[PDB]
Amino acid sequence: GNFGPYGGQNVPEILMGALEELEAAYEGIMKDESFWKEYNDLLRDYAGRPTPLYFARRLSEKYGARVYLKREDLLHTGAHKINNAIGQVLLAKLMGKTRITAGTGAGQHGVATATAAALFGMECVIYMGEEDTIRQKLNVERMKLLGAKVVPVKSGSRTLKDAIDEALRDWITNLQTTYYVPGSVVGPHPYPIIVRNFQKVIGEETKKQIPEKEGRLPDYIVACVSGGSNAAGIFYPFIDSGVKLIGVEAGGEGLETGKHAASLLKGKIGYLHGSKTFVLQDDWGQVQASHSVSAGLDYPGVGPEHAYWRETGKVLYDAVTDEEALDAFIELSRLEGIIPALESSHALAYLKKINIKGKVVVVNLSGRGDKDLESVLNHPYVRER
Amino acid sequence: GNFGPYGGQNVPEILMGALEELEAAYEGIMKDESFWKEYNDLLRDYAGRPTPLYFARRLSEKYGARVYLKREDLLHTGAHKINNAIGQVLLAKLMGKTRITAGTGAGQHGVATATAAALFGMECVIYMGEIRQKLNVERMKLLGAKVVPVKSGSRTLKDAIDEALRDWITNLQTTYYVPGSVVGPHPYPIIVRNFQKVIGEETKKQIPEKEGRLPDYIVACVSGGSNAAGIFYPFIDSGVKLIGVEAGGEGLETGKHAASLLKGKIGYLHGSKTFVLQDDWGQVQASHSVSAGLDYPGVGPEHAYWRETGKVLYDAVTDEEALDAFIELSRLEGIIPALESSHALAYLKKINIKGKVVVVNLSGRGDKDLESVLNHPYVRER
Ligand SMILES: [K+]
Ligand SMILES: [K+]
Repeated sequence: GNFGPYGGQNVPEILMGALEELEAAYEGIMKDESFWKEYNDLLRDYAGRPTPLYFARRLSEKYGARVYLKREDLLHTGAHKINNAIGQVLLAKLMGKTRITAGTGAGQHGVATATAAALFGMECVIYMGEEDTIRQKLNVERMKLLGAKVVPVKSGSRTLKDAIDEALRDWITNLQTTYYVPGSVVGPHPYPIIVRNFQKVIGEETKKQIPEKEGRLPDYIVACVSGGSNAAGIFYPFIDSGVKLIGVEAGGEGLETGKHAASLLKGKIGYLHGSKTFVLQDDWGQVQASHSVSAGLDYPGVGPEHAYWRETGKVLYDAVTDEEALDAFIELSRLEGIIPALESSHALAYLKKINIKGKVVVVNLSGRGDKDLESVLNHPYVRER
Repeated sequence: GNFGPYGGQNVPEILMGALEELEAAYEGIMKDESFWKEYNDLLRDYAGRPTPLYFARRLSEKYGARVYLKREDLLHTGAHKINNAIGQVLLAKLMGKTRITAGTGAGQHGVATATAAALFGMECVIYMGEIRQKLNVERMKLLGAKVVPVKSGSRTLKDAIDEALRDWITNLQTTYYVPGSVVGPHPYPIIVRNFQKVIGEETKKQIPEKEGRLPDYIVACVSGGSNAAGIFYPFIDSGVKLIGVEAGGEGLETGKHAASLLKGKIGYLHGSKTFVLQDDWGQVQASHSVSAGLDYPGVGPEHAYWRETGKVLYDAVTDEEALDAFIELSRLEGIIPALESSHALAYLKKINIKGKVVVVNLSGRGDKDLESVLNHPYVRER
């Protein structure tokens, strides 16, 4: 469970039995034909896979390139999170667990988890941070409609990190009945491998679709990176393929302003939620609060596989600011009629940061941005626009 | 363009010119395979077609049936309306039009139209009636469409369509009018149905690979009738029990509903001879429904013909019953259905389906209806 020096199982000792039980159960389904049949049948009929590779003609003409969008926004619940939530709650039910817990910031992973819990008829308790938006109010009503319990997180600054903290305390105090569902590729082994292996269907589908459109592998593949599950899903089948893989972290107000979530670019090696990885820290090793106009990227850590990919040069990493992501949000809505998630808008914004004239670019559209409409229109950068 | 005695072009004389040029342009693409190739490529890559046919295991176990759901909620914009909007604006591009106009009530059809207009890079002007509406207005503005609030009449979907047709009449040189359903003057009912029949043609090729036989029932909600006619047309005279469900509102015998085929009378609405809710003096009556998508006093002429010749059966369910189906599918399957499609799901309690294979048309997702369902007095009590 080590990606070079990163990863590991840096957890309280009482969690070692659950991690070893999870690792053994996951190793059993690796060859189980029945599991992958029930899972892939749900990905097709319940989630909507395979998602199409859409040629954005008007976006391509603006940049003088051939830009393709991997349409993960067309999935059920409207984000890639549904791919990981279905497979993990299914694994939980197969392991005999009767309760599901998870943490969420705005409510996206909470909705995807509560959706899979209602599909499999399991108890679901979601710990959610505080934000005064119609988006979160809708997610609360979604999760309550799906039958899940929502516990407003009051610890810390009531962020996604604080919600994950409360969900982990729930897991430890309910280890007999509860399965913990992480939202990204951040966590103790084998969680980063489990989440990535559930998301790599994105990159596998992409590898089969792009030669039908261009007769060759793409020149670039761009995806937004916070924890890194959607980027790892599309990057993994293309590792060491020669395709330029670019992960875009949240630059916030600026990489030198102290208000961002670029764990790889500005973080230090540390421990967060079970994994040794790059975390935003001060000089004394204390985790720092992240910031981003995108709630999905507002996380101070990054998956250990991305820290390994960055070190070995297999994936290139950069960041874009809040304003650049807001501009890409409006740009795709006007040019293609697709309202992208503010998370994926960071990857779309990077189309301006690379010389793509005449290049074939695939952008991972990780979700739709209807949840972000009020945040975008009320932002002072857009209001002044 | 007559479905027996229904249909026609009952319009003012000024509209006859654009309707003849629109019919003429539509006959040209009837055999043009380059048109339908571009249309189907967009349906696949842009809208997300083909949509899956999902076996609802927990829902099937509740009634003893094998209930399947045609997942139109997984389309772009989250409703079947996108199938029609993409095809009409594609037709607008071939005709040389550069402006798109349409009418909408809560804004569901306005978003689908503004989405297709942005995809083709065209000007879009939407006429709309009075959080779901606020969000839809923000969508249409983010998509680049001009939203004109409707002030005439009761400011409903019917009044918005009137202003949109008024807009089309004034600018019939550069503007293509996009209807939302299979209601309107010829050739619009056939154009919309021919764009929506991809649903039934997909369902016809999917249910064999899942049951070996043809389905026993195919249920779908009906207002104007675009999503129902889309899934019904490839199954007409096939033996399958085709059932359309209209909006019963507060009750069929309450005067607060939208069941045009059940409680309406023959008449004219927006250019089509069909069944319209009206009083004993021929004046059109206002419709009511907990779902804004079904809040329309008319029905498509092809549905009036199907009901008369017995090729499709029609019924209606109450607001309270649609709210139960809304909560039921969310709790049982984790799929929040549209309050429109919830009328079809509620019909699973009104027929014997024990051992029968049923296909319900999930016309759209119901995240737009979350605030309306929870703040309703019937749901607030429970
Ligand atoms: K981060
Ligand atoms: K009606």
